[PDB]
Amino acid sequence: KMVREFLAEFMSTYVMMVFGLGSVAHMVLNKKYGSYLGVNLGFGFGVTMGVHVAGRISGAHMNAAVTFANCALGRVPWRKFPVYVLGQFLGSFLAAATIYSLFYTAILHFSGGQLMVTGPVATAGIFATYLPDHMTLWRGFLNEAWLTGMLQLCLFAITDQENNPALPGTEALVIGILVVIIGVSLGMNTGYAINPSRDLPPRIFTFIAGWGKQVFSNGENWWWVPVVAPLLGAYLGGIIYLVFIGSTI
Amino acid sequence: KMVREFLAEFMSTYVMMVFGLGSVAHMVLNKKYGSYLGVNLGFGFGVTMGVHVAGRISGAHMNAAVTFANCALGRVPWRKFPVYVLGQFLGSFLAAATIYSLFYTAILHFSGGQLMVTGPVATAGIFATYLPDHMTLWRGFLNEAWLTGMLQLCLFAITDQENNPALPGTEALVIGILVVIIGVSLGMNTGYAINPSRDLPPRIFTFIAGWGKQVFSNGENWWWVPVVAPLLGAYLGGIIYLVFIGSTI
Amino acid sequence: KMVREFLAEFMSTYVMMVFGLGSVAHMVLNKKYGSYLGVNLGFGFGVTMGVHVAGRISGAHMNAAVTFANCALGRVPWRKFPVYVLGQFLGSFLAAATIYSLFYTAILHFSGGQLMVTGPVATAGIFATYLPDHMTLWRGFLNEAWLTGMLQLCLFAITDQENNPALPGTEALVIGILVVIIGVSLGMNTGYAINPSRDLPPRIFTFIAGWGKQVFSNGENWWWVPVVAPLLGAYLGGIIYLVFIGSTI
Amino acid sequence: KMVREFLAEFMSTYVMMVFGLGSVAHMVLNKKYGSYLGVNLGFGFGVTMGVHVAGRISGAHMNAAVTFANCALGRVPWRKFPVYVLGQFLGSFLAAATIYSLFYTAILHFSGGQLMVTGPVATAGIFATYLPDHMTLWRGFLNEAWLTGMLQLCLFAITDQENNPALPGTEALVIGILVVIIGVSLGMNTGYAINPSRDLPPRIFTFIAGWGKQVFSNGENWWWVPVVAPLLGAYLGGIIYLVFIGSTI
Repeated sequence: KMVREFLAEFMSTYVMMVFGLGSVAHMVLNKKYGSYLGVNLGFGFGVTMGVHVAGRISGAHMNAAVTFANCALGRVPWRKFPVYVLGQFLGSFLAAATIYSLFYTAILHFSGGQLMVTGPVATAGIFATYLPDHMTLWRGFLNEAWLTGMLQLCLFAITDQENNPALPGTEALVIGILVVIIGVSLGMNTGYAINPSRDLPPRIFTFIAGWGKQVFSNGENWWWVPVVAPLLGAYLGGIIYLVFIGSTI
Repeated sequence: KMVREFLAEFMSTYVMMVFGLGSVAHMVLNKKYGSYLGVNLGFGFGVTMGVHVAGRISGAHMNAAVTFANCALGRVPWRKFPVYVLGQFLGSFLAAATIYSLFYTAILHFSGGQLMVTGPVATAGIFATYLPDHMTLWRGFLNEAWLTGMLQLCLFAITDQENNPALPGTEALVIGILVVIIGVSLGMNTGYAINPSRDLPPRIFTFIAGWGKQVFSNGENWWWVPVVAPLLGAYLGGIIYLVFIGSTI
Repeated sequence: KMVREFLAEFMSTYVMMVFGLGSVAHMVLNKKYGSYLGVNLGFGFGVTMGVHVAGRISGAHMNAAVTFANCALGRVPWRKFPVYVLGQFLGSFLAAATIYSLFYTAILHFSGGQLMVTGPVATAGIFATYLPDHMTLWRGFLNEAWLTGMLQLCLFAITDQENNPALPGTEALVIGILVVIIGVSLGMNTGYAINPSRDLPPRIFTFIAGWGKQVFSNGENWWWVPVVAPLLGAYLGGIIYLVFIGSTI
Repeated sequence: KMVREFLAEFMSTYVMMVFGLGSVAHMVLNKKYGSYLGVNLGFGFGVTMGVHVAGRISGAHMNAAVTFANCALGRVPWRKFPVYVLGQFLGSFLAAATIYSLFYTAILHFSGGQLMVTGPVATAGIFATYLPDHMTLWRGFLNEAWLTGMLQLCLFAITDQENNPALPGTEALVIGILVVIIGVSLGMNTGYAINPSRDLPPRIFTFIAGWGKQVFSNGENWWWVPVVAPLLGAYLGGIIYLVFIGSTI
């Protein structure tokens, strides 16, 4: 049943965003002591609930890039890939809407205090990822592909039962721990936008909620690299597994 | 027998408060370096000990709402729901008393130094949850309903053995990290008062311990929303499971 | 084989102290950002390695109080109890000696800078536990018995295989998590001196390393309550298990 | 085959550096709020991903000393030890290069702002470990030998299936938390340079990247003690197991 699979992908990427976008909205509009580790450990734990909640029906894709890499390297149906990508896009667009509906007055009061009419530099940083001042567009690629490819290589190493002792239940906890490490050690280079649907659907909402063109560009065009560099990174990560380790098991 | 269930619900909600109220009492009266994540991670870990201790004989109903939603969607005995709720109330009222008996002089010295005669503004924040300055009564509902409904939806997804990775033992640990995420990403909006018995029984004690009406109102009528918003949130979260995922298993 | 059991109890309480005493020496003599959670999470993780390392031969007692409670409530040989208590006393006295041998110059330079001739108020706080200014001797009892009794009731609930799904390997990780919660929510009341041998053997060393009478008294006599209140608390915690929950499984 | 083992030791020590060097590079060039625990917890979690990824074909020898001690006490092929060590060196030299390629402009802007021409005093602290101002060369030995010997003694106790609770899958996670404890309780004494290949291959890169002699000496001759003290510590830790516990199983 497909609408069985789609429905979980809507909700499970939601849990990811509300738990991932909630913790950063808490950071900029709620004066919370959130350190780099406190946003990664909560995001990685949140993506683990997304694995736990929606494991049975989908396999917990929650990523347009791990779905495109499971088709090219994991014999997942190509008939399922478009229906999947449109569901965890819509599930993240609605995720941002509810976290802004619950923080509604935290925006108008933080912006009112700091006299931010255009928040496309700090406040929108909550919904989706944005580059640091000290790098540029082609550097985000190298950063997003090299990390999404490392996610794909553990996501295959944890689900690989022909590898070190299989983790019956601890699989989803370490997949979180993994992104915790990628967000803690490289999250400040691009925001660890591992997922094209973790970053674009919130942008199209933030576009709606009064941020405009700058939600896509982010000063210097930035919406391309969250959508294409992860898809170009998860494939590089999937091939290097089946060749460098999978051909060795 | 039933007096087994009640006795554990008394003790198991106790473990929650003393571990949860202890960690925040440490914040205002013991000059501890405690972040939002360190109080959520300690509360969620504490609720996990509450699952572990009193799971085999109770099912770990540490929530007047998780009991009311397991009765409406989990065929729990309706004869057991009132007796269940009175043990987890009395177990939390006694929980606050022991943590106030152990911190007794930390109150009288903190207030004596800061000339706090009426502490229903900061210090009672220890026992139960209180709204932030920037929102109001109808705002707690959206926050408490939308989050208790996210709790109920994992608490069902974690105990769902027809969802792919079965968690033999990691169930109670992942329920903890879940509230760690809800307290870290939305805990400053209402205090994540997910349980009507996590918030009312400590208030009736703080009422006794010299805080007065303001323990119930907290500036504005804040004792209603912990008691009614979780119950209306756990039902929405329980129906949203069996409809959006359960009809998807 | 007994010297088989003793040898592990020497070493496994060592691992506890070096990992537990190391993190606090790092706090006072090495200017490390250690928050209340960073000392509890590292101690609880350290006591978990102590369970992991020395599980097979002893059962990971590491506590003169859990050994005296396993004899009265767990049919452990009374012939083994004295040989056990003298080993994880000596194992903690040597543990403090090596952590002071590695931090040797961090004492003489911190004391040299802060002109501390007598360090029995802050510096010795690293080796063993010491009361806060705002409570007294009879209050430490209530604090140490009520917490050591909560340790004993989880340590029995995690090893109880007739309770919720047994934790094959995750047992030792949650025993740490438990003390993490007791040190995070009540560690500032007495130092969570759960173990009589975690606190006395380091004192007899600190007595040696140039701290004198004040290592035992701590301003106001303090060495009695770490040694007797845990033994009086682990028994209260062991009886309440087999009666309030064990008689219900 | 052997070229399977080498290839994974290249990649698996890479994962360690990029996750370990990334998290501390974030500290000096990215103005991140990073505590001692947040860098140890991220390094130890990263070393756990190194165990998980390359366990089935290597056994996860991510340490020139853990290989040399598994050969002397674990009947590992002596023919495999040199080829093993050259892959985990080259894999760490390339690891630093990719984390310096991703942080490239964060160096030139941090040094340009702080007028750091020679950064072998703070910034190279990113790639490899460096002594603190308050100790000297013979002090690193006691610290590096006593800790690498504690690592080797758990790494054997975790993989010891004749020790009570067998950890099917939790093995790699608990090895991580162990170094989290060693980096949190003794990491400021030497940088917990437990692996000769965690500390030398990044230096030879930092030598290349414009840091010069001072990457090897670090004020005083500090490149020797990461290479020789771990090897002398892992042997003491391996013998202390099979003698104090292994003859106790």
